[PDB]
Amino acid sequence: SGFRKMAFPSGKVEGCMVQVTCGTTTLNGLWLDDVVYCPRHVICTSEDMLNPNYEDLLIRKSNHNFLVQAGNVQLRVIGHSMQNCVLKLKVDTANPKTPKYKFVRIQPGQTFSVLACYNGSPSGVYQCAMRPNFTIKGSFLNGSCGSVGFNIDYDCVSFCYMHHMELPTGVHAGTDLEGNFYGPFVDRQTAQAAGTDTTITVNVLAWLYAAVINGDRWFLNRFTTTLNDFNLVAMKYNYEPLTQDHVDILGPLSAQTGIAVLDMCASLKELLQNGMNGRTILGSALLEDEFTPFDVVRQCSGVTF
Amino acid sequence: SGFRKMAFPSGKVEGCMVQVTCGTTTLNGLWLDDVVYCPRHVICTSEDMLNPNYEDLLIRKSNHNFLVQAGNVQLRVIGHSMQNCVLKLKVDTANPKTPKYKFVRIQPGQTFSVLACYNGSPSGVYQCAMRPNFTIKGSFLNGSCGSVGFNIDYDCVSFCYMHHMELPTGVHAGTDLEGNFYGPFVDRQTAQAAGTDTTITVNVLAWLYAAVINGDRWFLNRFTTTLNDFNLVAMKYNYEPLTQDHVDILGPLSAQTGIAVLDMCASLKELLQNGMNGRTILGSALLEDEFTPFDVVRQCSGVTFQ
Ligand SMILES: CC(C)(C)c1ccc(N(C(=O)c2c[nH]cn2)[C@@H](C(=O)NC2CCCCC2)c2cccnc2)cc1
Ligand SMILES: [Cl-]
Ligand code: NA
Ligand code: NA
Repeated sequence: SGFRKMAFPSGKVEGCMVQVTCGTTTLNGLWLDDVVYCPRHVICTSEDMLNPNYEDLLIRKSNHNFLVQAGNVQLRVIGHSMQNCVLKLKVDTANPKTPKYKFVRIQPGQTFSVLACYNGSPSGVYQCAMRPNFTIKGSFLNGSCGSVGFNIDYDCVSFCYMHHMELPTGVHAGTDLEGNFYGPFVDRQTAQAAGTDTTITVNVLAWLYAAVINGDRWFLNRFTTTLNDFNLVAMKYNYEPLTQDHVDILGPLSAQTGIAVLDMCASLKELLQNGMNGRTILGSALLEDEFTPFDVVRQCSGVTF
Repeated sequence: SGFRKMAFPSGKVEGCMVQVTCGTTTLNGLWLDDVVYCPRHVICTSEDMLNPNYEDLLIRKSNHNFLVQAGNVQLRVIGHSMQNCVLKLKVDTANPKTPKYKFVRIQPGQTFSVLACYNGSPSGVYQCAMRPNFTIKGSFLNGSCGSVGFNIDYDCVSFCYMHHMELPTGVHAGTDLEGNFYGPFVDRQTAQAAGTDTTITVNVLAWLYAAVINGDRWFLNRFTTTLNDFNLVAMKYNYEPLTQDHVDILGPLSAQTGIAVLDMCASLKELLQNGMNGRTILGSALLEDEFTPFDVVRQCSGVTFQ
């Protein structure tokens, strides 16, 4: 028993982190087979970053403009190209620690583990979710660009996030590993801002199920509701609409606990309307929305990799 | 910016996890050099749960009564010995993935990363603290015994916890890697229960300093406090006493932010009195106590957002 914010074991990813230097800029890269992936803004000076022409800045660059360091070994760069906002550096050595992997683009509301790195060296691991406004509430300092986010299925690492920038509210934006940004953001020093965010309803319901499984039942009541009525409450409180697909996904937890989703929705409706009355749920005074239904089942069942 | 429960990268520990089987019982072991460490209760049967004599149970075992599996490889046990509540199995192969490591016994309030494992396979990593009542509030299912807690400051793995059992309230008890339990717990099915827990005051203060470093000051006030008056108030909310050692430990964070330690104590007294009036601190609506002063310095910028 117990319930904790839990990350995937990070070993398979640690063995892929390297340091990439171009001029005076050092950041992190991801070394898979004979290619290193990193943010393309590594090629920019501060001057360039105000209005970069990435097409022109890269053609100016050649293989010898890049230094790649794997622990204490220099990797020789033998080719370079760009895919969207990701720079790809071909190196002369395949990473012998390359795991089975895929590049996957995730949806808002989905969670992943982040391996925060500095100068190519892993520093910490934490769990976070892609927010509805396509930012992540990370923990990142200068030099963290190129840190990655991932999930694991058995032996296969699914890379879903590469870190590029911090927004003025202190939240973070990045790309998938094909270099496509999450959210309406660009890799240039210009006025940018997180949009207003919403709460991930299906995840809050999943966490309420986790609380019931762990013995926290005070918020349960005799009432049920409908999707239409509940979604009018959700809109009022800036919660994401609940769809029939969300209800289906929660089906397992509904069967295990005896609380139909619309039964639990009736609890959540009451918690939104009335508050928590000084009580906590799984040790939180807020309604937690960065556990997916899968995360709850995994943690309540002990799935291993 | 940001502030997260942040674990250490777990790879160096993943390479040490193995499965140990004795009879019908399977749990996790830690393979370092040519020794596998695991809870000695792996040798207990169903009728041994209440009053096992581990000396008598162990003398009946041969080396080949222990099955150790490292991924797909069976390791051969060539000796065994018991140290306090840990079993040490000598195997015929040194672990080629053994990191630089040490064993350390921690004090209440200290934090560490936990690599939760089942059948020798890692499942997840999270951060924990040793509570003042010598329990940890973990996430552990059946078969998690032998999972370990650790820190990795400066490329050396300091192992500080091995998981042994769950108490009635759902919190967890275990040993250091010399097999000495944290707290008064014993490896017996006994009516044993965690004591009343308390809040780790020095950690709450560290986390308030983290909030100031990351740019928030709304909870400060114009007052100060003596150390004794602070403790007299805080203990009425079931907070641990703050010692001069704790005041000294907070010096560097006090220096980085310009907020005297006893002035931050005055802020905490007022937060206990008032609540947060609908606000949050670093994303939380409660006062967080599982970040140490060292943890805050590890994770936060060395430059305050003034
Ligand atoms: C023999 C002894 C010392 C009484 C014992 C027995 C079982 C286990 N537990 C194993 O899961 C387990 C043991 N061997 C393989 N798995 C579990 C456990 O503590 N239940 C307790 C139930 C109440 C009475 C005391 C034991 C466990 C569950 C979840 C997380 N952590 C551990 C621990 C200790
Ligand atoms: Cl300590
Ligand atoms: Na590849
Ligand atoms: Na209900």
